[PDB]
Amino acid sequence: YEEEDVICDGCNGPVVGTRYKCSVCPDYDLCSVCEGKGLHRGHTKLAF
Ligand SMILES: [Zn+2]
Ligand SMILES: [Zn+2]
Repeated sequence: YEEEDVICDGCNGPVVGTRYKCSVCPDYDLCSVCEGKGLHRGHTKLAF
């Protein structure tokens, strides 16, 4: 089967917990840690 997963564009691990997906960049995601460290902070993100 094809497993769908979201990998953080900062630590390159999978996103567990909150997912911070950029609203501007296509297909860019950060985990809660990388988000806290201020990566990609110049773009609005979707925190679901
Ligand atoms: Zn991360
Ligand atoms: Zn972006």
